[PDB]
Amino acid sequence: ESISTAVIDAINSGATLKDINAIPDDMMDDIYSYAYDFYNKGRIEEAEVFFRFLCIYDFYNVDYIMGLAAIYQIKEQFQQAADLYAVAFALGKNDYTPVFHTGQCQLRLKAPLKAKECFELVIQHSNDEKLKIKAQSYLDAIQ
Amino acid sequence: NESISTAVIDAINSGATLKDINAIPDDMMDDIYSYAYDFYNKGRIEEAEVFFRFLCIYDFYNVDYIMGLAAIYQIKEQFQQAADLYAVAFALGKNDYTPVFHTGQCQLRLKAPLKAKECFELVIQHSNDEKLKIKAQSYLDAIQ
Repeated sequence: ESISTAVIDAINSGATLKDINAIPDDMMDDIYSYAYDFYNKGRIEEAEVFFRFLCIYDFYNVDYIMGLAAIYQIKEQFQQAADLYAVAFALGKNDYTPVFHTGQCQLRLKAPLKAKECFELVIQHSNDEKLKIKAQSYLDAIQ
Repeated sequence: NESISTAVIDAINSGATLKDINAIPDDMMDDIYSYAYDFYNKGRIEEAEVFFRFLCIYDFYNVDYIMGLAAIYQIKEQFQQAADLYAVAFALGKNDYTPVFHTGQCQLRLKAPLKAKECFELVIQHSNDEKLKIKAQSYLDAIQ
């Protein structure tokens, strides 16, 4: 019943609401398209309600969590953004983008220490060029 | 163990929300809805649209809101959006397939005959609303 109940269950139950309600994949893909669409267009308030809905209906989806964490970061909700970034990362660990962003966040949360901890790790592990350049400047600019 | 889901939900739950701070009184919420709705029935679309979007932002998990907006998009022929929102309704819905039927209508006008096909099918397969399936079938046999 009332969407919170559905959530507590799905948690305990270990599967996503997306599965539980058996929603098509072509549906969650059209919803993510729209969500993103807002996001790019800058509309953070609209983009957030879709990314929140997607994160609820599929708490395992990296693409979704990243979407929402971007949003939290934009609105300077740094801790939340970090929390979501961590998950995104555990859910991947092949991927280093959320590691960078965590760094950024640690910074704005006046924790310079942890901040560089993440940045060094990007450079070291990400094959992503554009991403090592960034990670490096933050490391140089911090000193 | 996979308290991944717990973290995601706990992080999402840290922020306040319009509905969550309890600043708007219940009767006002009702009145805004009835006006939004009422505006819809009298063909005052532009306004109807603005209020339903508000309603969807105030509570995106309330199906009557998502449908209202969805239905507005459909009437305005913004079929892909109508589709996007009926998808949400469908997901919030408890076994209701009305959104799915409407998705089908939309896909049809969006030149995806093949998607249309599976919605209608999907209806017939799982819905009870008889009146509904009777249209889902009419649509099915018309595309062929």
